[PDB]
Amino acid sequence: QQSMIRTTRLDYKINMMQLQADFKFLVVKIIDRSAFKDYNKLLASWSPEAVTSIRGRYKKGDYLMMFRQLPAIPTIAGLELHEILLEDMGEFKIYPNHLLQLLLNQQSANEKSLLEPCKTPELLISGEEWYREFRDMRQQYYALKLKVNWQQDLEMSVQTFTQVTEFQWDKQIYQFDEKRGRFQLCYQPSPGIYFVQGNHSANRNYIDFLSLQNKSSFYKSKVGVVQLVLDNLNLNAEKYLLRPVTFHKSLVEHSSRLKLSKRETIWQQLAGSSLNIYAQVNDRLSQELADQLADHLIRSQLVRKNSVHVVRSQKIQSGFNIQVIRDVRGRAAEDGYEVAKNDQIVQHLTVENFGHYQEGDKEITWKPKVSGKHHDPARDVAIVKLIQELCIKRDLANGKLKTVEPKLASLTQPLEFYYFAFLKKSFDPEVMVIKLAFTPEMELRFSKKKVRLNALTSDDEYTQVCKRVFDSLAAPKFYSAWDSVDCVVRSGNKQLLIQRLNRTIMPDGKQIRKQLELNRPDKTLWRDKVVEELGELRPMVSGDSDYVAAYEQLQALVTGMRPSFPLKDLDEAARKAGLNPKRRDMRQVNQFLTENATFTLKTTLQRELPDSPLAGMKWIGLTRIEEGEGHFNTFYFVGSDKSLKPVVNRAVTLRRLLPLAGDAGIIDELFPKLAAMMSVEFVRSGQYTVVPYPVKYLREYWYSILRQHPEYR
DNA sequence: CACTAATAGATTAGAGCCGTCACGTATCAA
DNA sequence: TGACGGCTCTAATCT
DNA sequence: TTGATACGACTGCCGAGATTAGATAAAGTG
Ligand SMILES: [Mg+2]
Repeated sequence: QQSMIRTTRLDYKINMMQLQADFKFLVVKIIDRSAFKDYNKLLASWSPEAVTSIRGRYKKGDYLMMFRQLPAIPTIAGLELHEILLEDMGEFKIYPNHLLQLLLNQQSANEKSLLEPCKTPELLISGEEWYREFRDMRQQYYALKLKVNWQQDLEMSVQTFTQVTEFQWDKQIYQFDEKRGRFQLCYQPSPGIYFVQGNHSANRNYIDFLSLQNKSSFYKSKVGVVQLVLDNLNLNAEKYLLRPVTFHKSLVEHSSRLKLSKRETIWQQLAGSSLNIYAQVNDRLSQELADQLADHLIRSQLVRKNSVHVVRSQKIQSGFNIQVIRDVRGRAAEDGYEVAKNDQIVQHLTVENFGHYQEGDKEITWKPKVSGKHHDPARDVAIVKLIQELCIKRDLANGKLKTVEPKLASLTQPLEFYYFAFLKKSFDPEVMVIKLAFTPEMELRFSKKKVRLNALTSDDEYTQVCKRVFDSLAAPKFYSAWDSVDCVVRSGNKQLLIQRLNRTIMPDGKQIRKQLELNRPDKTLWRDKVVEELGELRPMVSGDSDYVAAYEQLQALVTGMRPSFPLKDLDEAARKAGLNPKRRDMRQVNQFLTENATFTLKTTLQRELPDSPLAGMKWIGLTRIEEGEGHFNTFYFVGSDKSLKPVVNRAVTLRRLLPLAGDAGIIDELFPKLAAMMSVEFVRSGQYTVVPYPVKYLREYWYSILRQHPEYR
């Protein structure tokens, strides 16, 4: 099969002539910063259809006004207002993307909506679900800001709004339009409750990416809200777009579905070794946690099966060493953090974060997650991660590569990985270029060199690689640019650049909406209509004995209930009759109903299917986005190996594969190796790692240097 | 008994967060 | 100092 | 006779109106 994935990039073509015929456009220059008040007064006076913000590095405008009927253009000092034509829209650097922004700004969150005029430059969507109150009854919504950037990528960033009682003439004031379910700018004092951007409370606000619990829950997520808005826009503004707004479709090239290992198989490296559990002296709170953890580890079957000796001493011994300390990083206190010596491997854990101690408790309350067939305390994710970090620190200190299996190490040896860190607190722009090389004996060969961006004419390998990365980066002046780049994998003269981006993977939201509509619980059904439909669909079943038997049982079950019923009644009747969706026969019936019937008891979303709408969120693959004409930009994604849970909190970002040196075949020949390195368990607990695993070694090695060189911290 | 007065945005850049490290159950291979 | 990694507020940059 | 691999993880209801007698109970001045 061929998997299809769609990113945040949009495909659309605005029907320019119809838009020009139905509207008049105005461009507002703002020269004087004090003239913002006059501009706000003008906006309060007028009533435009939509407003977007033209702003570029070569400024020829500051706002675009979409007017159904152009008003009398006035003359105000500090503003230049002049009606333009869409054929001359290139004169003010108005690309065919602020027009889609206007049409987006006219939209609404509600299903089956129309083009309602609006004056807010940005589309901020918030309902009643994304709302909470404080002890001062400060209403604090948080919306979902939608915006199409200069490269036609949709951004869905979360915007949080707080409540203010009185109008602020110097700050921006926002008012919640409850009917349209979206925030709006307030230019004049208005009845209602005012809002301002910001979130100063302790807890953050996260909007779920997508949820498959049901259609109602799906509509209150990033993907669901985006789908609602896109479908609305594709419907009400049918004339204005020659082609509908759809996310750009792309083909996966190198799909990798390597299964991970059980997280608790890391104790094999610890076989026939010792763990010296000890804590910070004269601190009872850490001592009891250390004692409890040591006792759990001793009694654990996995520890006792692998022949691992766990002892609770009072000081650091040779070999592995887990330390328990009070976190004194923030305020002033004695530093219980002990730095490891020559042959000692230390891995500290605090009490506040690891032991889950909030300020006030008299004693520890840490309880390892022992869920499973037989309860075992050496299987918790935190303990496994501690052991994995101990194994990695052992590799770093010993200089040998021994925690990566023996077959993956052979495939990784002939490749060299560079690491970059923009050296802050340096007058001259300087970057530290680390380089990890592997000897044929699987030995680490870290070797760095400080490189100045001004003096890039040197001919060493570090200077060459830094110069090549320097050219590719958009804004090398800042440090976030150098933070975006992960590593530069090198194979001889070939060099490949891995860089993080902001474009994420979007699932096929339309198909998810269509299926969840079929599986909608409160969907009323007609007994006669459903019976007739199932009778007509009977010939198409043609499966095995149990499948057809379950289909006939469901067909005969429908007649039992009342002439009309919600789908929940049918679902409960099937469940009581023994049609558990987990069964093999009922699953095929559910799939058949999803593909062909107007209803389905269970939806085949979490199932692994040849063409799933959840493509790109589950496996590792490589994509080739056009990004214009002939550049053939290459990207890849990393998804969760396990089956997706009903909710997915975070999207999956797209890294970039830019060949600094060599031809285009560098990607096609090195990507399988990178994917093989990315299928590891120690770097990321229970998941794939987005970047190759030697990036973890480089990051740990650089942190070790930072521990001794405050000049680079 | 008393107020008047009369008020940068927009867009990135980064520190630091949470939150996810999957679990109990039917089910085909070996 | 479980740690990775997306990403959210917020100080910074930029007129 | 058990060690895999693919998928389940279920939230309720949804106002108006009309009739009584019932110790109490502080601390003020423009
Ligand atoms: Mg660490």
